[PDB]
Amino acid sequence: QTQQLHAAMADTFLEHMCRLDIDSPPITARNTGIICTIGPASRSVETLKEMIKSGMNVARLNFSHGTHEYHAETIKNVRTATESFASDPILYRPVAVALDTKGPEIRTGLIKGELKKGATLKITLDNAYMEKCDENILWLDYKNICKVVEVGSKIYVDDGLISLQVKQKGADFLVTEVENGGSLGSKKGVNLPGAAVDLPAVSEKDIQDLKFGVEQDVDMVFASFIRKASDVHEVRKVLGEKGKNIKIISKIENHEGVRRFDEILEASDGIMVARGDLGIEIPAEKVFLAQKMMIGRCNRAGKPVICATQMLESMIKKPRPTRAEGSDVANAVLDGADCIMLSGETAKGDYPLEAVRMQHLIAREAEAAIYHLQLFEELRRLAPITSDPTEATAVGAVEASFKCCSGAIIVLTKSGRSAHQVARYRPRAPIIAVTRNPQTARQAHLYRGIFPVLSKDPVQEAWAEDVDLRVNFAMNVGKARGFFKKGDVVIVLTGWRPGSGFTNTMRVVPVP
Amino acid sequence: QTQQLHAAMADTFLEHMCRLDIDSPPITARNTGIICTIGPASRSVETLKEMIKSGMNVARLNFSHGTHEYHAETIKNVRTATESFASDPILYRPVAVALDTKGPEIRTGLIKGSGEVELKKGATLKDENILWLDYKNEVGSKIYVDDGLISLQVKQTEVENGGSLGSKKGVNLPGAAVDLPAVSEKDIQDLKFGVEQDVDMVFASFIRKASDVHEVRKVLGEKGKNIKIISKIENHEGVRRFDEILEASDGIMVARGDLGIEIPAEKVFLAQKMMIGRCNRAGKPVICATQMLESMIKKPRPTRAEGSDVANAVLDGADCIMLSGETAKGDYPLEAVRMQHLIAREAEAAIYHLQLFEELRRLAPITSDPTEATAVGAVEASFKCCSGAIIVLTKSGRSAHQVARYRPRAPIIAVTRNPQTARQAHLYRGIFPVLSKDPVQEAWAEDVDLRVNFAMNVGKARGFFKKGDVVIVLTGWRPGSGFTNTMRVVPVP
Amino acid sequence: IQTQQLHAAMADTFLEHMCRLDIDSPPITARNTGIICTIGPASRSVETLKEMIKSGMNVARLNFSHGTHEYHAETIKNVRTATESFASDPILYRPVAVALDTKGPEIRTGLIKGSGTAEVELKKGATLKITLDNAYMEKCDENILWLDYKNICKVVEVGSKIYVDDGLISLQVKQKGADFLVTEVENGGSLGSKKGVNLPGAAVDLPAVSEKDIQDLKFGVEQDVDMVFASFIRKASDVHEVRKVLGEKGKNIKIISKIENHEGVRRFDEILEASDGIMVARGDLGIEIPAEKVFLAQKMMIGRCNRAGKPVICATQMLESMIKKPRPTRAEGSDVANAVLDGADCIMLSGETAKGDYPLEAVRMQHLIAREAEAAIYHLQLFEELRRLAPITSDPTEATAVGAVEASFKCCSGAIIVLTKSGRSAHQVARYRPRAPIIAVTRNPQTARQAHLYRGIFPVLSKDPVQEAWAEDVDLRVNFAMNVGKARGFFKKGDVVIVLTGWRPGSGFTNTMRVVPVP
Amino acid sequence: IQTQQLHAAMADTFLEHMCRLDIDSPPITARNTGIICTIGPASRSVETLKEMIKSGMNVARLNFSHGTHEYHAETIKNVRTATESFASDPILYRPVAVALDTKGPEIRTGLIKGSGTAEVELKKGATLKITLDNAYMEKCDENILWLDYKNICKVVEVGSKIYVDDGLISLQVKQKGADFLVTEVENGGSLGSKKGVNLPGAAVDLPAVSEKDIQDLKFGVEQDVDMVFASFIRKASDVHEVRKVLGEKGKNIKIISKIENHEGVRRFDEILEASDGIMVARGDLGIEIPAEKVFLAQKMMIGRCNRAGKPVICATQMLESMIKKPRPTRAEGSDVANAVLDGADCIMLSGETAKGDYPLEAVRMQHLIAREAEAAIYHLQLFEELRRLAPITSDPTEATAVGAVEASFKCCSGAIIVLTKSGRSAHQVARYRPRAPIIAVTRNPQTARQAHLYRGIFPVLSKDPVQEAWAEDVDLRVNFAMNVGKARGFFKKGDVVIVLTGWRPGSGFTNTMRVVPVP
Ligand SMILES: [Mg+2]
Ligand SMILES: [Mg+2]
Ligand SMILES: [Mg+2]
Ligand SMILES: [Mg+2]
Ligand SMILES: [Mg+2]
Repeated sequence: QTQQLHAAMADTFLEHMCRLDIDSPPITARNTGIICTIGPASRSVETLKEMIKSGMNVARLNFSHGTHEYHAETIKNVRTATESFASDPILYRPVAVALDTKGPEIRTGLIKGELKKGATLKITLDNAYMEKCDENILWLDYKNICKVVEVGSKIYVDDGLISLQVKQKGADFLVTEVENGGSLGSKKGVNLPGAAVDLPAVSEKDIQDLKFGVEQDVDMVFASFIRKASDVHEVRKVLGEKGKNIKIISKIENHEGVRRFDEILEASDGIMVARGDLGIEIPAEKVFLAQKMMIGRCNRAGKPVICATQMLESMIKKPRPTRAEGSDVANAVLDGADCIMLSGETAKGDYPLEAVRMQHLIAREAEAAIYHLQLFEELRRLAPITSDPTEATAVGAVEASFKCCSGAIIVLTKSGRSAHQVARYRPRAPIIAVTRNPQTARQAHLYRGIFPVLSKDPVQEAWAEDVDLRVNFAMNVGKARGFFKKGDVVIVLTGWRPGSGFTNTMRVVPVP
Repeated sequence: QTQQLHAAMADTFLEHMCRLDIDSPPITARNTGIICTIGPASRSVETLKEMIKSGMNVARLNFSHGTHEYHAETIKNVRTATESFASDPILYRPVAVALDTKGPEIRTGLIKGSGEVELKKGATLKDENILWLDYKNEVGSKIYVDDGLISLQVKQTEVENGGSLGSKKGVNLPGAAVDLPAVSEKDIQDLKFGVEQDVDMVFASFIRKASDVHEVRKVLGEKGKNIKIISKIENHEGVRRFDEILEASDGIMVARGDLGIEIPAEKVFLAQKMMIGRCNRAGKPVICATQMLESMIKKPRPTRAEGSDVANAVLDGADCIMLSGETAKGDYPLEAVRMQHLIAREAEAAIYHLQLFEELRRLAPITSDPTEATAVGAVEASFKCCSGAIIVLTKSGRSAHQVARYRPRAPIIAVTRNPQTARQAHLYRGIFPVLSKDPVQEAWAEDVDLRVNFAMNVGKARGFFKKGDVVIVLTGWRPGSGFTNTMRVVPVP
Repeated sequence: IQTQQLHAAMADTFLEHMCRLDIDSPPITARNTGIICTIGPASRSVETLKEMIKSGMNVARLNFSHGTHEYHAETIKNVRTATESFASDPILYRPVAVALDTKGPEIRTGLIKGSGTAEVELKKGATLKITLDNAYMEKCDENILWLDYKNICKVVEVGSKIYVDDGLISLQVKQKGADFLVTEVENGGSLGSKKGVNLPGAAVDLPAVSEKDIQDLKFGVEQDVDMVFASFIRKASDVHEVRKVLGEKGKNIKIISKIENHEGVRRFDEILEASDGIMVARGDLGIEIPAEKVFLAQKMMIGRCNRAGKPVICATQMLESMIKKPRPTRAEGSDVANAVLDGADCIMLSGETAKGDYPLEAVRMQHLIAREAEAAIYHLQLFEELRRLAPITSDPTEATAVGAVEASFKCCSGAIIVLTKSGRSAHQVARYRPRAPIIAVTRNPQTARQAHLYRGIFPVLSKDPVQEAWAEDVDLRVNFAMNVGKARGFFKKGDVVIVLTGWRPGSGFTNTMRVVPVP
Repeated sequence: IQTQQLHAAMADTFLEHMCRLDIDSPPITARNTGIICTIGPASRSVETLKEMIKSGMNVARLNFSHGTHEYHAETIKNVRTATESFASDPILYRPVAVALDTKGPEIRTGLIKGSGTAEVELKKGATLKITLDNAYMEKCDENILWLDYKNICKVVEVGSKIYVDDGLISLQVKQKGADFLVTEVENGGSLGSKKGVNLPGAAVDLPAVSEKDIQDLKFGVEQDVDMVFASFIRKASDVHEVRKVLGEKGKNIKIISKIENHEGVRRFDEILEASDGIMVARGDLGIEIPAEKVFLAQKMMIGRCNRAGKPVICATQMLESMIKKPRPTRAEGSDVANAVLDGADCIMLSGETAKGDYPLEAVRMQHLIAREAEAAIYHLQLFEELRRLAPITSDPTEATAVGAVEASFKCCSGAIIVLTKSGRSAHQVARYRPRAPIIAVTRNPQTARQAHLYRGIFPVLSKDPVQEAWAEDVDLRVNFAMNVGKARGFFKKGDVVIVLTGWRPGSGFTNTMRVVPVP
């Protein structure tokens, strides 16, 4: 009559559905990470504090817009708000900082320093009109556009609002017919579905933004418009040695990214289902197919996946989501998404706090509604037989956690790897990852179920006593957070020697 | 490389997900019914005609608003639009008419006799201080006003969420076992009006117990005994007593609008999947309703969440999906219908039929009913040969419904001479009803043949299959069987 | 419930299915696994053959690695005399198939003191001589053993092991002459006439089809046998050679390849693809390969035959102790039941009926065990796996067949009635392994006899004249099946059965499935 | 992938798992199924028992039907002399359990011509007089048979069937006297001394514990036996009486209930709850109930024992023909393999080792078959179903045990090493049926011997002194287990093993799993 445990015992998925119970309350622990895009509505320290309290785990900075000065101040405010809670190591929550690249974006020029259906529109590459745009002349930044489009090509403007069809293709210009009508502003996004755009994966702009991210000690990079594995390698190369620990999340936003997903996933640390641009590049009715394919393959490969964009779109103006938006968040969790994201809802909307609180509430309910019986069985069957002791330890810990309905899986980890390997098998119980590495604690939010706790206690002289100290630290946090209490059973993962790579010990212990 | 047939062969659901292919186009036939609420934006004959072309199968009239004259004119326009195609039974599409009752609604009064006060959080409400309600019959309980806009807690009330309060607004009592009658005097008038207007189904609002369903059915009387009663589950009590409600009903609507105010909004998806699962298990139609494409009221394209919501409702197992404001008052009713059509077809191909068909059979009883065995045998044959359609001759629809309960991939072309049977068939996933108007032939074998060839001609014209394809045909074995018990696997002539 | 292990049938796991098996849950009347009996001195008379048919014999096996053509002709006449003794009642008449077991590249001994039934008792440590002198081919005794492998001394050496009669007696070559061998008995035992000799690891060079086999195979065609059990099939080319000898008139004779050695197991897939069926010939197999590996080969071959939809026979030593005892051992009871649970279409008796003291009891015991084991099958998993492992088809009869089996499970039908001329339609139903018996109505006598090769097919031979109105001819044959099922106790009026028929006269057009209450 | 049927292990269906079984895929060295051998004249000497231990014997089963306690004490001493002959090498020492079979409500005949090993040949149709006159208790012959059930003339009539020696000989009462019966032997056979007598359908009211059993059981406690095989257990109260006779001094002796008649099968659930394990005693069972139903009772009982996590023994006539022949029949090879596939913890040999001509060959054959069948288990389905049928628990050892088995599958572990005092921790691992052997390290000699009751448990008895530092004591026992599988060929460097220990010295708190590469 708890955590949908009655539905958990069903021998079929259909009966599992039939047993879902609105009167079965979920656990306190929320496993799905919440990523919030920071903007004018959420930039202040005071609002950022409320965002952390409401459930924000990752702050997303969109380098689509804004100077390095602007984003540096945003990062300072995020850390000021985050460290405001540092006086309580028990209740302190690490907050990651993510850098979303601009990438190969196509943007229009400045209007004069209403498009109508059927009219003719010239697309100019001459910079003398880079700010002199009007209903008859439109300047764009893609200099080699005439080489990659034809008279049959479609051109979309302003997040798919305006549709254009090339009617005559020149060498330095394009003539199009308006398939919309509508109102065009300045520096709007342009989409070229099906076209083989030859813009660099890492532009000159992308190079300094990524180097700025390395300088500012960001935790992850959301790389826009990844089209092939070599694109990912370029991003990782730009990050270099100093950036080698930054997680690379490839954003799949167009047809080519979907077709080359397998090679992209193998080269990346994770994936974002960037449904905003994806829904303009492919038919909107096919987006759920691409979303479920990518989440499935990420679960199968054991790499984090983010579901993004328009999840609670109506809350930009309203304090409540629609029923479809509630369903979308829950189904993304049921699909298997490690993280869910808010864009305009937190960047510019009128109710950023309510949007964060809503994603937290829905995620907790959906996590309990997961059919773990089938999921764990299928994840194990699709994962290979290994000789890695940590991998065998991880699956034994998850199986043990199901057998005793443990309150938590406690994992000591330096790099996060040991905890990621547990999360890959999707236990119902939260994974309390104890680390002294602040970046590991922040990066842990990318992975479903990992509740990172940052130990700041000095290293104890006896290593066995230092390990014990950190295990007891996890117990105290879990009890204070209400994840479990004394007498409950938890599973504890440690290694046989100091350092990374040696997690091989599972203990089933009552909580002291 | 079509209809996600690669994903269909996966040995696990996880691998089935991994194999979903945006470049795998679906079949032409769309199996999920589309229910459109008719209103000012969709009331004209010409608009209703275009909605039929765009995919509308059921016209829903919401009797929470409007006079009998207004709805009678709406019904007349629907029948005028529907009957435009009656001169060609091959291309004629039956369109059902549904009556959504007002039900036990609680409504406030008029603001100081007029037709707004601004309530402030923490204030007392018991004008801005005086609130009258029409519900004539504890502390800490929650009372919500105007589609959940204002929240109040009984203190001995205190405003929990403030807002601008109008006149005669709906009131919701979450968790309360309200004792209002299931059928009000207004509901009796509307239901008898529905009987006179020959409606096909009733969407009964705020059904709270099995006895509520029986009370509705009694009002429909003798002529209405064949009208399908769909119980709308909209509050906590309906969810808790769902099982007795389902067995007493002909179908279920997940009325997520009111449900999301009566129970925490983050719990609605649990109730939806529970109800669709139990309806799938019982073989009774289930409707997913409300705010599925809400943004399309003002925009020609839906949000990413709205596309997911429609697709996941089909994957859940919903027989029908519904549009309310999107078609009743929105600016893009045709685009909303067309979008539900497109998404449903893509989602229908993405169903994991291997597990679904296996689990539906394991959860269905061993029976001695020859038609139940015939239906499951026909669905198995349809999967084995990838048939273009399952053709079913039926008078009441029962034989076709029994096929639909086992959820074949192929469309079910149900041939009937009963117009009400054809219209009501839209409640069941996959049933494409066609109304034969040819006279009954003296030789019974030729009457069956006449109707089978009618189905062949319909499928060819609709693009469901062509000559040479393989279909399954369910008929009877003799004149006056009374039961469908004959399955034939035949090439299309 | 409380019948045909229907409680165990509803279990969500195979383990719980095991836990629910109930010795007090009686099976149905219908027995689905065919019983093949080897005919010999103990079972040759018309009167005994009549009782063998009554006790459950479906196929009579004649082993042509022993006996003359005249001798076997009289046996065939006796089998058909006994079979046609029941012809005066077409409702209760049971077709009985005749099987021809080839000699193949077998090494066979001679006659003990001029008789095929005599035996001598070999004792441990004694000396035995193997001679190739054809003067001793019928003068075998405790001191002299003649065999037919002329090049035997070229492939054996001193200390080598030679086994006789399915590995029963082991002999060690002690001296190697040019045309003879003298041996020592390592384990004692009692040796009969024309027994098999096994040389494991020896490169035996005998042809797959000998000159004797050509004569025997043509004799089977002349005598209108229903199937050929081809001994020691080692490769697909062996099967093709046999099929060529069978010619055009034998094109309808089912070719069952016997897998008896290492090569047959390793090349099983190409052998199965070329054959009509398979016999797990465990007698020779259990000495040619390690005895502890035979169950692996058996379950592999039964599994692959089930997967391909071709009949598979489990054979030899199933009830071996009943050659001398009226009740079997516990291992023998388990062996028969597990062969059925493995998925074997037919089970076989060799010495138990050919020469044993209790041939009727052995047939009855296989009948009793088979019926109990068939109810104990976990049909829920089996039908599910057969369908997932079977391809999507364009054959209307294949889709009709799988739909009929699903319907049979859904309504727990008393039978699936199938009208068929060649048997194919009934075979396609049997491949999906319904619990209900498949009553195959045919006017083709060979189709009726050959149907015993397929699990669950109860053949009935209609002798009524072909009716002019084809709809009335179909009804005539369907009602004939109703009459048989009622008389046999498979169902009664009010029960539900499934009926498979065609849309037109001829073979190949089964496409109509009806779920009908029994009239 | 070409070893231990790992290709078949990966199949998505049981049908495909069967299809992939490969006679050319060799199993691992470790054999998981325990082998129980009944000791008798053929296996009583110290020298023979030493060869039996090397061939694979894990448990010596003693039936005290003849001889004084002094005679049986010498048998026990001889077993332990043979067992301790290998003690000079703790690496290769194998613990050997001793089992005691109660007489129970058994009816037993007398001595053939004064000897326990003499036999007479009964012939079909002859007359055999059954007498209760004690002057013939040791004077049995082909014409006079004495048995110990004094009330036999009260419970049979003229025409009744009387079976002797597990149904081998059948007799029909032709005349009844006050204290004698004149019977006719229906089938002939060889009649030995002190054979069991079965009276199917007779209302025998004999006690669960006879007076002979009271003396023998306390003698067994004095002789430090490890387990008791209680005959003809019919209800839970029967088990309680056995445990009461064992008393406090015997409280650690495991009681294995033998199910041998209808009531034991029908009341199985209450018997299992009161017992430490179950023996499927198919000898008496196959004559008390219809022989065609025995496989149902066997698979039901093994399934329910697997579900409960209690040992189950499959017994009797598994290799019956090997009493006289050096090679088993094909049915006997199948029976042993299918008992392992069913899920039996132990398989047993009775006459094959007690009196047969080839006791060593019988032991080696059970070892060979068991190893092959263990690789052929469909672990994917078995582990899934064992977990689904086991409840969610709060016991840390249960969660640790299932996590260790899952880890053993994930890395294809060479072994699961378990430190245990009472055996419970190792028993809890065995309940989830890992493919890898369970090396249970104990200092308790009785725990080591009793561990043979559980599938997969390879017991090793540490005799090294207890170390002051507990971490060194755990290390000593863990690496001792390494050295054994190391030397036995169970694994080599690069393989992965799973190690189960506790957090401190004590009993009941096994909660630590370590995944370590083999040094
Ligand atoms: Mg960006
Ligand atoms: Mg984008
Ligand atoms: Mg409502
Ligand atoms: Mg042979
Ligand atoms: Mg016994």
